[PDB]
Amino acid sequence: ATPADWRSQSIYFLLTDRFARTDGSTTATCNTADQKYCGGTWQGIIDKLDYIQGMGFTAIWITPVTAQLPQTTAYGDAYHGYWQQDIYSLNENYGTADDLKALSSALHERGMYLMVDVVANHMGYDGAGSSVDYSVFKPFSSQDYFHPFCFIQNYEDQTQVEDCWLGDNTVSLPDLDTTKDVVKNEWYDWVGSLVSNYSIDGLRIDTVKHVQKDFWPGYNKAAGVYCIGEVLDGDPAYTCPYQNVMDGVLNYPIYYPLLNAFKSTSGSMDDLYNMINTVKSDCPDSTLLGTFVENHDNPRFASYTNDIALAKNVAAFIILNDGIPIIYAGQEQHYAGGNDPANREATWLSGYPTDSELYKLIASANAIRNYAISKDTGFVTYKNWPIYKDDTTIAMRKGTDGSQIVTILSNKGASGDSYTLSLSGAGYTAGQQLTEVIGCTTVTVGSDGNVPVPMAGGLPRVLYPTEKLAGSKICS
Ligand SMILES: *[C@@H]1O[C@H](CO)[C@@H](O)[C@H](O)[C@H]1NC(C)=O
Ligand SMILES: [Ca+2]
Repeated sequence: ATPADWRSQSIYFLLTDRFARTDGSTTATCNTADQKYCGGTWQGIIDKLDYIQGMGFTAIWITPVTAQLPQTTAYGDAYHGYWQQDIYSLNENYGTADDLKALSSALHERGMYLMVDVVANHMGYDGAGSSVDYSVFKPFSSQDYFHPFCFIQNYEDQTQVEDCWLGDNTVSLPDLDTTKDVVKNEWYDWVGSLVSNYSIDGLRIDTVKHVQKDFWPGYNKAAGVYCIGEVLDGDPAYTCPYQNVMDGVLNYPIYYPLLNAFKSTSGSMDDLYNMINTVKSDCPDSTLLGTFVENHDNPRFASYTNDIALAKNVAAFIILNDGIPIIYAGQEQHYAGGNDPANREATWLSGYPTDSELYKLIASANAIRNYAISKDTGFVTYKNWPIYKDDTTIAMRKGTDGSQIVTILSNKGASGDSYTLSLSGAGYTAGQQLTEVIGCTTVTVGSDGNVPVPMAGGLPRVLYPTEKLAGSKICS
C-alpha cells in the first residue's frame, strides 16, 4: 500500500513473541527479566484480531520475521527479532511461512494492513565482534560484506554512527557495508521478495540513522510500499531530513515533548505546542509521520505516573495528531514497565479486558478519527493546528472547515477541578451544536464564536459537529 493509502491508518504495534500464544493462554509465564521466548505466534495474533480491531485500529506493526541467532545468549533469546542470521528463512518460533501468509490474509479480510519490522543495518551474533564467524550468516556469509569491527565511540560523528558496529562483545551486531553494490542489490532484491511473498502492506525500518542516506531511496523503492523509519533522535533538524530519503519516520521529535507534557501535572504544554509547529513546517510531510508516546525502547508512559486521566490525554493526542497513530500493545491496559526488557510485558497476561479505561478511550478516539476520514477526504492531509494553550491545557484542530475535530487536552490529572473553558479559534459557526465524543455529551457554540468547554477530572475533550454524526454509530 502507498504512502497515500497509509495516511488514514492507525497502528497497533506488538511484539510477536509477547502478544498472543497459539494456545490462547492468559496465564503462560513471561518474566521479562528472563528475556526468553515466551511463546507468542502469528497464529496467536490472528485469534486476537477481534480484540485489536475492537479498539478501532486499521493495521498492526509486528517485529522482524527473519530467522535469528539460535543461541540463548547472556542477554537471553532473540525473542524481539533484531538479531537476524538467515534472512531467507522465517523465525520458526512464530510459526511457518503459511502462518505468516495466514496473518496477512486475515488482516486483509478485515480491511486491515500488515506492517512488518525489518532490519538492514546488521545481523546478530552470540560472541565478541572481532571473533565473528561470518559463515553462519545467509546470504552475507563472509567478512567481505561487513564494515570492519569498531564501536560507535562518538555519536556526533555521523560517519562513526553509520560505519561502526552497534551492540557489544556479548551480543555483537555485525554491521553490513551498505555502501557496497553487492549488499545494496542483495537487500533490495530481498525486500521486494519479502513484501510479495507475504502480501505486506508496509514496512517499519529499524536503525535508519545507522545506514548512510543514499541507501534508503533504493530500498524504499524496491519495497514498493510505504516505509516508515526509526530515526532515534529527538531533534527535528536531524530527524525530519530522513523523510527526504524515505516515506516517513517515527515521530521521535514529538515524542519527547509529548511525554513531558503529560507525564506530570507540571509538564510543559509550551514545548509540545511549539514542536507540533516546528514539525508541521520543517518536516517534508507531517501527515506521513508516526505518532507514539510508548514503545519497546523507552519506559512505558504509566511507569512515570499512574494517573489514568493523564494516560487518557496522551493516548487521545496520539490518535488525533497529524500522521499515523501508533499504540504499543499493553498501553491500552495501562502497562507500566520501565526500560528494556521491563517494557516487553506479555499482553496475554492482562486477560485482554475490552472494557478497561484506556481500551475504551482509544476505541472512542479511533472511532471519531475513522468516521471523520470516511466523510472528509481532506482530513488526513489537513495539517493539525494548535489553536490554544495554557499552563495545563492544549487544544488543536484538524479537518476541513465544517467537518473539523477540535481536541482539548489537559495535564491536570484525575483530581483536576471542574470549570469552564472558553475556546477561541475552533472555527465553528455560532450557535452550532457540537458533540463531545469521548464522554458523549453536547455543547453549543457561543455567539461570541467561543466554545464553552466543560472541563472536569483532567479528562480529554473531543468535539465534532453534531449534525455531521448523523447515521454514525458514534454516541447513540
Ligand atoms: C519468496 O519466495 C521465493 C520462492 O518461494 C523464495 O525462494 C524466496 O526466498 C522468498 N523470499 C523471501 C524474502 O523469503
Ligand atoms: Ca551501519
